[PDB]
Amino acid sequence: DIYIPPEGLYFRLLGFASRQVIFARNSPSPDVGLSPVNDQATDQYFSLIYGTGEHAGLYAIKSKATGKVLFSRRPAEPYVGQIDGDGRYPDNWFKIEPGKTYLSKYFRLVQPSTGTALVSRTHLQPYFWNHPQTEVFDDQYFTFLFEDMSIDKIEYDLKDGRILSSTPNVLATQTLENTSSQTQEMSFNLSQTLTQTSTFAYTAGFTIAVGTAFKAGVPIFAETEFKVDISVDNQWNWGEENTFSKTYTATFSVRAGPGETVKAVSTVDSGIINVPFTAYLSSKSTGFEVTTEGIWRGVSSWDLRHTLTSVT
Amino acid sequence: DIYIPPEGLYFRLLGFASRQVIFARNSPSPDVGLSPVNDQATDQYFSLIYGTGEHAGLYAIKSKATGKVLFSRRPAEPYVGQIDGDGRYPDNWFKIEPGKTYLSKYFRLVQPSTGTALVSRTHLQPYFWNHPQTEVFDDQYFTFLFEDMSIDKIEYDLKDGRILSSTPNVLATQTLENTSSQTQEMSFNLSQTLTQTSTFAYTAGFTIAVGTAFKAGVPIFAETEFKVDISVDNQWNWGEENTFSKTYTATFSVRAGPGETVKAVSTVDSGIINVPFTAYLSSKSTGFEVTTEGIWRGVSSWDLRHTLTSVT
Amino acid sequence: DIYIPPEGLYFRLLGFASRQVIFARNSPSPDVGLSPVNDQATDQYFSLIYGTGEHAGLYAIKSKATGKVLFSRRPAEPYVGQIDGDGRYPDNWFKIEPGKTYLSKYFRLVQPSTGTALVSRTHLQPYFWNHPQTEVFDDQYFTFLFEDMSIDKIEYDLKDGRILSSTPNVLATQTLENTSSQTQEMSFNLSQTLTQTSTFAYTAGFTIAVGTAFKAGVPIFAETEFKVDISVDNQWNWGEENTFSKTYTATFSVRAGPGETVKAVSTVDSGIINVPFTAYLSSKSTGFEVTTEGIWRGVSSWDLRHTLTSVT
Amino acid sequence: DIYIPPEGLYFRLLGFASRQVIFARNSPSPDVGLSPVNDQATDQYFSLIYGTGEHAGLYAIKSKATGKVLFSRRPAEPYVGQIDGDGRYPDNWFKIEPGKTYLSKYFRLVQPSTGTALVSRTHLQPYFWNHPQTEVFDDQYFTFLFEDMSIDKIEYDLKDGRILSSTPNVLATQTLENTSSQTQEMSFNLSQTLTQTSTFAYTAGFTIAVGTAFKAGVPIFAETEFKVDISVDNQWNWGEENTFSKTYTATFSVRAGPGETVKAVSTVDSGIINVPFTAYLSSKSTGFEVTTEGIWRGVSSWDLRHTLTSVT
Amino acid sequence: DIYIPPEGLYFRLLGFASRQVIFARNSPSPDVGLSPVNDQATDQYFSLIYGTGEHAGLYAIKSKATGKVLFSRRPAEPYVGQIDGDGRYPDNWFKIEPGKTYLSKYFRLVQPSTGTALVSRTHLQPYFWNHPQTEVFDDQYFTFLFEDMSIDKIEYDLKDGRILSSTPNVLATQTLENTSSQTQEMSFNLSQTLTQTSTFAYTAGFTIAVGTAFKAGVPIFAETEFKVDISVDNQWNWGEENTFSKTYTATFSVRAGPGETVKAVSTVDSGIINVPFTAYLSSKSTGFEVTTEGIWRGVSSWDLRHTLTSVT
Amino acid sequence: DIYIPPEGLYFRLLGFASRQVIFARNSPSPDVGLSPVNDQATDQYFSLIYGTGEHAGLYAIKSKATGKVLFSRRPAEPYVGQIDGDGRYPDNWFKIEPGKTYLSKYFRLVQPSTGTALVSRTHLQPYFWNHPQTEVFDDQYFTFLFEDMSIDKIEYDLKDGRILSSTPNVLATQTLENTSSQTQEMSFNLSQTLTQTSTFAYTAGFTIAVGTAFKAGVPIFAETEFKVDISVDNQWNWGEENTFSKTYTATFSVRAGPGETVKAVSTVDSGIINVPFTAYLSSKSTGFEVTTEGIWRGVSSWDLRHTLTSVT
Ligand SMILES: OC[C@H]1O[C@@H](O[C@H]2[C@H](O)[C@@H](O)[C@@H](O)O[C@@H]2CO)[C@H](O)[C@@H](O)[C@H]1O
Ligand SMILES: OC[C@H]1O[C@@H](O[C@H]2[C@H](O)[C@@H](O)[C@@H](O)O[C@@H]2CO)[C@H](O)[C@@H](O)[C@H]1O
Ligand SMILES: OC[C@H]1O[C@@H](O[C@H]2[C@H](O)[C@@H](O)[C@@H](O)O[C@@H]2CO)[C@H](O)[C@@H](O)[C@H]1O
Ligand SMILES: OC[C@H]1O[C@@H](O[C@H]2[C@H](O)[C@@H](O)[C@@H](O)O[C@@H]2CO)[C@H](O)[C@@H](O)[C@H]1O
Ligand SMILES: OC[C@H]1O[C@@H](O[C@H]2[C@H](O)[C@@H](O)[C@@H](O)O[C@@H]2CO)[C@H](O)[C@@H](O)[C@H]1O
Ligand SMILES: OC[C@H]1O[C@@H](O[C@H]2[C@H](O)[C@@H](O)[C@@H](O)O[C@@H]2CO)[C@H](O)[C@@H](O)[C@H]1O
Repeated sequence: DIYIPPEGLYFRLLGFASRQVIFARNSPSPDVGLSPVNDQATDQYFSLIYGTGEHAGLYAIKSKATGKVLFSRRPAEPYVGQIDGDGRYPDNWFKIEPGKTYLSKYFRLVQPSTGTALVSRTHLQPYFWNHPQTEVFDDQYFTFLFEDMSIDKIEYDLKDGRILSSTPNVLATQTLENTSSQTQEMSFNLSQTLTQTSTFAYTAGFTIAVGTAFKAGVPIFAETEFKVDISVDNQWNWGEENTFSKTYTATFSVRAGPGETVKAVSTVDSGIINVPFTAYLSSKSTGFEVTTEGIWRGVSSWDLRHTLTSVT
Repeated sequence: DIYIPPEGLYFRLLGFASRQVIFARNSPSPDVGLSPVNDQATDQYFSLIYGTGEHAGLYAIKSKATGKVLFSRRPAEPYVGQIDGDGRYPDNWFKIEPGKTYLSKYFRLVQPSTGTALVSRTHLQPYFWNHPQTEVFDDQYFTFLFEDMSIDKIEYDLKDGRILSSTPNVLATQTLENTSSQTQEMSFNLSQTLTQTSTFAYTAGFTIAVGTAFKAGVPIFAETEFKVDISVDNQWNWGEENTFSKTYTATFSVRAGPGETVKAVSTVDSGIINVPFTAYLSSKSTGFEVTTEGIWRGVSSWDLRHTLTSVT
Repeated sequence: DIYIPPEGLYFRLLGFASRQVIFARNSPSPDVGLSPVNDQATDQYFSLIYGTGEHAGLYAIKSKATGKVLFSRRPAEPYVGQIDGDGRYPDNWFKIEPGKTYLSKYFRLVQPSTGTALVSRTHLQPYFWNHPQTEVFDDQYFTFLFEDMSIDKIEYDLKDGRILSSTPNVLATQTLENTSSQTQEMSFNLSQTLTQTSTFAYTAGFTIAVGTAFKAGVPIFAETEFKVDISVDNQWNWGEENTFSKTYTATFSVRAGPGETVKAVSTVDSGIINVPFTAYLSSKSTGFEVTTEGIWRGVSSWDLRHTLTSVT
Repeated sequence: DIYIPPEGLYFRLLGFASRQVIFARNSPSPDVGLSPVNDQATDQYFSLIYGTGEHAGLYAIKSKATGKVLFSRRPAEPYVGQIDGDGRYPDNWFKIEPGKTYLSKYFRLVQPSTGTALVSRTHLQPYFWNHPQTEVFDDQYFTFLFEDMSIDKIEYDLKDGRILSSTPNVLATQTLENTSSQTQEMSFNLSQTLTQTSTFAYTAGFTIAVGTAFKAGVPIFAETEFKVDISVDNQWNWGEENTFSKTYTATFSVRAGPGETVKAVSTVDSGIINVPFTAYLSSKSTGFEVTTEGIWRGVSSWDLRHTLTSVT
Repeated sequence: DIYIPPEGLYFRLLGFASRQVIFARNSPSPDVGLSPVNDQATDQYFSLIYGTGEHAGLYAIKSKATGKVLFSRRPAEPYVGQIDGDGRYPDNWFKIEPGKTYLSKYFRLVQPSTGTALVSRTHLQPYFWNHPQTEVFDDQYFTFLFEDMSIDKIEYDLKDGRILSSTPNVLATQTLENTSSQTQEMSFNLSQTLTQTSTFAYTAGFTIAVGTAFKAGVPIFAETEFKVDISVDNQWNWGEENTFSKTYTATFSVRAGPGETVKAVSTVDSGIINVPFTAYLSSKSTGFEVTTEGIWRGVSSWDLRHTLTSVT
Repeated sequence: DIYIPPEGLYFRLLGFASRQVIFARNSPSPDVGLSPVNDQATDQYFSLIYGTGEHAGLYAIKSKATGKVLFSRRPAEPYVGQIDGDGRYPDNWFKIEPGKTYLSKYFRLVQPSTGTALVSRTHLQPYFWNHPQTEVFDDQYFTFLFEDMSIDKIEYDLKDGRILSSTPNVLATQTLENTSSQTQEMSFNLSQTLTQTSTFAYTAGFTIAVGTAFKAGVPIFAETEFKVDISVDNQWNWGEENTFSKTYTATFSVRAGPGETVKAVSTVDSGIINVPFTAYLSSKSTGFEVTTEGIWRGVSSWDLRHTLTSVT
């Protein structure tokens, strides 16, 4: 079940085959066609108008540059183009038809009343065109390349945290020092660094572009509960594994007995952990809000422990 | 070691560079060339004929539409095309030469006796052509895009199941109720939902297209054994991680002692688990059978436990 | 360090050798001597008067029947007997000298100013007499046989309880019943009996006679704490091991899932346990109070547990 | 932070949009342009010259075939091409500007003093050209396709090994044999095979091409330490999960008691494990050295155990 | 609740005070009195006749030597003696009145209709006599010294066995031998001896004399069950702690791998254990049967274990 | 198997029945008889002369006061007495015949060639006499009351130590203190006292009198080994349970992290423990040496542990 944008949200239509994007302008001379992506060209941005009535479940595609709406039709030339009136004509309404396999993030834009499918290709002219819908070719598939969106907030569902694995890792055994009897002080220092892991995986909602850079706190098991470690300021990449460092730091002293040599074993539970979350985004142009649901996953550490003994 | 189809199995030849597929028809006028993929165009489907004798280890490429066989040759024009006789001529026999790195699912189709390599490109004409085999370019590489195949059956090798991790997850501690002494009944309810995981990973045999939708039971650890949970009816995607829900349900009652307050702790072992399997497929056009070996992998839960105590 | 009674507390003086008790009456004719024990003969009861001044650390022995006080002297006949005035004369003051080995609950009654030791024997006349203190014979040793004392109260020091051993004992595994699927009710019953143990061991204070019958609550480990089980009404014997029965009783039901056979494992921690205590006693004749400190020890059971599972 | 090659290291410049590579030759007639990749064409190889002085942080791009250096300029025709003098002119210096999202392994090659960006496209002529830098299109992005590099050595950092999970897997319980009493010999055999896993993941340094085939020892937990298993001779693929087999082999005998039936339980700890490492590479043409840092990850087994008991 | 013998069972009546035994003969001249114990003198043996009717709950004391029955009476001289007719006269019936404290294994023999108590003393004549029952002296107390009884059988209640403690004791770690690689044989020997413990404690039934020598099997925990170790042939002493030796013996071999040094750890669970039992006895003179219930207690060992590993 | 003294070791012969001791002097007038025990009267001390030749396995009883040797004979008056010549006559040789049950620490002194048994009684004259050996009475039994012996040394067999039980006892949980963040010092104090236990039980060798006071170190489990705690200076009593106190003392500090509240859990393993030993004694009069083997037993504590954590 593919994510279709609501009405206030802008996007590009990237063709599978052409690897190029639809434009709609007023001038210059060819008013619609294909172009290499330019993020700053308003030309290439479109939003949808949700059909109602008999058009419920269909969509018109409104140019942001121009305000006009796309059309696909067979007899009258040209077969595709732009036009006023927010879907006045039956030519402006489109069924979104998701593909399968390697086309499962792609979809057709079929206009049913004319039995016509939008076409995006570089091998043949015109590059942006249509085709009889019954004959399905790969160059009829499109994907959404959404407008740049800022990740305002990550809110974890900590109650539903989960430990998927757990093994003790001894950070520093050694740290054992002596002068048999009375004395008074033996001070101990702990500085050990573990490479932890972090992945923000899509689950539902808005499709954040893979690779998107952002910052956030990352989950942590305390002793009986999950919490957010706000200290960790690494740049994450949406949907990819990142690594970060966690340094464990402690100082503690001992000696006060008859005649003993102190040992200090500093130990941690490490293992895989995961936590659901919801991200909150907004359009950088507009302020328009969406959310994304996700599961966060990471190799982590918890329950720092220092154990003190004696020998003779 | 790449998977080469046996004789009854159909496929497209997608070019690395052209991102387009070979066709062979009788009419219209140019009888072989390149086209965007159309699953329903018989045109684009081919099977192999396994060379024997001096041609052992080589292959002819028979058009499904036409019945003719591909050829590559140097002096006589045109250099490539179609012809009768199931590899009558030495021009019809091809060595399949797998690439490396980003071309490791791709291969060349070299015809040795002419020292010639098949070419698939969009930058230069003719698009489908050949080239002297000693000069290796990226546009000589092809991959198999097999015909649509139905996944008839998944059969797990349960004896070889494996737990890769295990930690206790307490589903519901709380569930503790009281009225000090005699009474009679304290009933308890359990409804807790864990997000489980599922991945069907290729290992050997037929190369199922990544993303392929299907349904099956998914493995489970019982107490001393692996078994299949037939309840779970989610749509899987071959070679990708999917998530599903497992709800744990129980009702149990207690009180019958001197003077105690009952507690009920409902607990599960969760962790990663994996199980080999063999899938059985068949051509949707023909009925032709293959198998695929795979390892299934998943975050799961097992050994549901309820523990009852007392307090004063 | 032997227990010497305070001034309000009555006792008999049993001789090691004679196995007979001192009497002091007014009539009949021989006013002091030895007799077989008769609990009701006031004759045989004595209390001490604690020397002060130069007599500090010494004791006079006052007859309860008569009110007079014992004397031991050498030149004047008779060497032992009775007399008025609560230790008026130096002849009435005695050093209590504990024995060793088999005489460590026994002691001499030496009157230092005359250098004379009290004698209790059946082999030679007079049976109750004295002897030069420097020549030590076994028939100069005496022990206290205290008046009958009622055990009014046992107060345990529960904070200082201790588990000396712990092993799980499965009371009833079996208790597993089935009718594969839906149904609704599977009820389970638990009745299992463990032979527990109980010993009230002297530690300090008043020397309760070994074998003394009484009743009390007996300690128990709850989950995080020691408590007194008031239910257990067995007759104990001071300083001896007793056995008692503890029956564990529970009823609980289950079934509510897809298709499972329920198992129920009822289990306990058993092991040795011990708890300090103070007993409070009083004279049955008089009301005079003392205490005894002790450690209580017992094989016991704790943490009753019922664990419910499933099979197919 | 993208990996930029030092001066002795050769590469191709693959365009995002064109999916074609820059060439620079002396003859034939068009001396620079785009071509499909040919690994053996010196034509397509370039190294960088690190700007210094006012050009510090910028780079010239020297042709390996020709020795000349690339230029981008606006007024004078042609806008791009080749020229003598290792960056004599300001036209030869380039800022490398990494992309984001799907372009994060790609970068622009902007020549600042002319305000001009290099262009690689197939939709419009000339295919290799430039464009005003302020108007950013997708066809200005390039990635490095480095020269073939041999993996000479893998050196693990064994002290920093880590167990991320651990569960016991019983390989063979059964293996229990009998003839009640005296006899003498009961011999036992163990042959059990576990499918292990191996992944060499990039972390820092030189960007080894994903899929690169090589051989190496793979880490192992001994009892108190990580070590390299040199036995395992599988072909690995850089940055991808591979599987391999580990067979556990043992023979041991028993019987010598009063009257017992022997049992033998052969058991292993399995679980996920990971270990940092540094790889050492060198150019196949030149011998030029680089390194790559990585974390190795794998499902593994450790601590083989045989436990012998008795029955009657 | 003291053990009173049934009618076919013989005994001596030992006085607390006299430490001497009642006799009844025909000749010589004084026909009843006291004597030092002689096991072979029929003289000193008596059985009881259980009163019925109005004499229910009372007992006559029949001489084994003579067949006559004891009497106690006040007015007529002599006050005690012997007479024909198995309790014809009211003078022959006795209430058995258990003492307390140090007299709790002792009892009075009071003849109620005359209000008279039997007397056993050495300090005054006649030594065997009676006294007005209302005046209670210590020399009226008697205990049973039963006839010699053979212990024919011990039958344990194994289902009700119990582990009161359990800790692992490593018998022999060391036992580790090497010659790095191929070889073939490494044989291992185990001979380790633990001092075990054994106590047969009275619980109910016939009062076996403390110290009684006998032989029997002694309990043992197997793996899931208690069993009798028939091997152990030590002489036990009823009601006392005995020690015995248990030697653990095993031989096992190993080597068959790539390149490893074998270690062998031989280990046992030791701890306290106890088991109810019933003993079966019979008179050595007569064959007359009784039983005794008891709890057996012992420090023991169980679950012998050998664990084999590897090093490099 | 009773302990019979070697030739240099002195003793008294205490009669079971008489509870009196044999004397042999030169004057006054009756030269042998019975007397109440006087430790300082040389009169009452005897050693044995081990028969050889035909007298092997028999013993003469030499008076320490007099140097003469005991005799028992029938026809000639008096039947018992004293005489010169260290067993010149057959009248001076005695078989030691251990009793059973309550007489198992007692024995007869039978002189076989006259068929005569030594007699010790208070009920009949002469008190010290003999009797025809075939008629066995209780007043023919004797026990050894050895001369006062000093306990010079206890040497434990530490390698053969054993833990019979083990449970963790938390001494002080609480000890948790806070001031959220930076600060620097949180110091912790531990003072907790456990009542331990100690019993020196006879096993073999010289029969140390029960109750004998002495001092020694007492065993202790360290971490991997038994050792002697020389600190513990309580007075022990041979063959009886004693109690002593063990105080555990420690001081340790902590804080040095981001923002945590420290907790400190001080814990010990407690449980029963036992260790074989050999004691070395010597005569206080003479210096004559013996040994005693024994098992020492005690409730003890070991492995002191302090565990430090964190909270927010
Ligand atoms: O899916 C689009 C296909 O277009 C086909 O081209 C058409 C052309 O657009 C139209 O004008 C027509 O009259 O002739 C052609 C054939 O119907 C291509 O053949 C095909 O490759 C697809 O791109
Ligand atoms: O790998 C195929 C290469 O083809 C080359 O083009 C050839 C052309 O096909 C042929 O007719 C010849 O005579 O001239 C060209 C050069 O040999 C391309 O140059 C190359 O880019 C590859 O596509
Ligand atoms: O410890 C008492 C001892 O008494 C001794 O008897 C005395 C007797 O009492 C006294 O009158 C004296 O003059 O003669 C005896 C000897 O001194 C016993 O000899 C001794 O057995 C103890 O009982
Ligand atoms: O990023 C490169 C873009 O080039 C544009 O084409 C230019 C052309 O190269 C130049 O000669 C100019 O004078 O006219 C065109 C428009 O400025 C394309 O329009 C664009 O698609 C990009 O490829
Ligand atoms: O419990 C027996 C007591 O007997 C008392 O002696 C009696 C004696 O037997 C009787 O003949 C009587 O007439 O005179 C004595 C006093 O009543 C003892 O006095 C007492 O010691 C007990 O043994
Ligand atoms: O075991 C000793 C027994 O002695 C018996 O007394 C003897 C006495 O010693 C002796 O002189 C003899 O002639 O007459 C008595 C009977 O044989 C006692 O009868 C007995 O009680 C035991 O003490």
